[PDB]
Amino acid sequence: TPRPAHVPADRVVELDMYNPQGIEKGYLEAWTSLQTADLPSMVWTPLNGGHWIATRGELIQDIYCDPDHFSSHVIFIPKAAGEKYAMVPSKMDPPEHRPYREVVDKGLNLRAIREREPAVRAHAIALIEAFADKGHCDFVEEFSGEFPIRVFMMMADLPMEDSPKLRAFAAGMTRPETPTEMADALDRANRSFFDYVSPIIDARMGGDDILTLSINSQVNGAPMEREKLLGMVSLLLLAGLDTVTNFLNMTMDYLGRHPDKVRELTENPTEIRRGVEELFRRFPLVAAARMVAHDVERDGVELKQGEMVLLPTALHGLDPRVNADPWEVDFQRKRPAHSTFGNGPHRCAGLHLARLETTVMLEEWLKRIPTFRVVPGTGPTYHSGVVASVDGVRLEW
Ligand code: HEM
Repeated sequence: TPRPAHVPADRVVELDMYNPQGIEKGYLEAWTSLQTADLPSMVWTPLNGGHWIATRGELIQDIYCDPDHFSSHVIFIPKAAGEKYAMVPSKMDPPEHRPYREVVDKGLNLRAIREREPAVRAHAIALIEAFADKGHCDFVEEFSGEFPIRVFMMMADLPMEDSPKLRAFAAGMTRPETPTEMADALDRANRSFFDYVSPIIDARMGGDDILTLSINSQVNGAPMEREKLLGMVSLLLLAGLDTVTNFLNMTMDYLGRHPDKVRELTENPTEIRRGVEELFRRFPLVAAARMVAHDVERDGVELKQGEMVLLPTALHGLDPRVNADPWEVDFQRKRPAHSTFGNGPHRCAGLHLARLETTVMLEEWLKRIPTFRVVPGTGPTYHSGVVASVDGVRLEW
């Protein structure tokens, strides 16, 4: 197989990150296939312009916490997919990353998410009781595709029905359509909503929100640049609307096929909050990438500057080398080491909102629907990429 000289032959697998083999059997089961086999902790693929793939769990944590040799200047695959139009501070490296994260953390820290807790759970309550009487529901189109969106719009703009039609912008950045066309499709997918957020940063540059608190924030005694200010507000809409609607689908479907696990939470309701990150360990969906900065040797192979390394976070929480029996959900597990929210300086700034949205879901779904099941003979349709999409969850009770 055509490949550079510094990569061996036993470390080569044909794997498209946007369409892996066995994706129809499960996004989690498809990516864990590289662990059940006998492959080193680091593997390489010729698809999408060629890039490395970290497979072992403890190696993914080591790459995230090493920004000196793994730069964030390129986070998407293929290599030249997210150029010119860059998101902030996802595509930044320290010490440049430090001041711009303080802007996103100004409104997304724990205290700011906690002051909205009674309002967030109000959405879950008003959304569940609209179908709790009918005994069934299309969970993807009556909650998971509504509850997280309505929460973030209440914090930001309230465009009603016109942003959910535009929420496909995030679908264009994590599942575009040859590396040349992937970049050109992501190019227009990035600028079409880069122009949509432009009339929002200027009309809100005075005062009085969650995006306004970020635009009016200063950096070293001066506001942010239009390219670096539009990229920050655009990143908040991306992860805030796409990386959470997909998590609720694959979790409630798992709980619908495990009548004992849901009974464990109904008996002890305090185990929900105390075991929230156990769901994040079992169900990770993000697969971020990094560009190697300097020539480094990790896992017995040398990585040359300019290459891309993929970090599928699904191979950290589901790694049997770190978590004993990674398939079973142990709410009482002591040390559930995961990388669902990433690691290092690029930690999920909205992990507390994710932890709060999932707790107010389970606490209000089980208080009204204790027993529930998935519709028999049905299942989701899994689509991979930078952020796993997945669709098709139907519940009965
Ligand atoms: C709900 C489940 C979510 C998951 C599983 C998730 C996952 C991730 C992951 C894996 C990263 C690391 C990216 C990288 O290393 O390049 C990340 C970064 C980030 N996420 Fe999320 N995300 C979620 C929701 C959110 C929400 C609701 C927000 C709200 C704005 C958000 C804001 C961010 C930001 C700002 C970063 C970049 C942090 C930095 O550059 O230092 N995320 N997320």
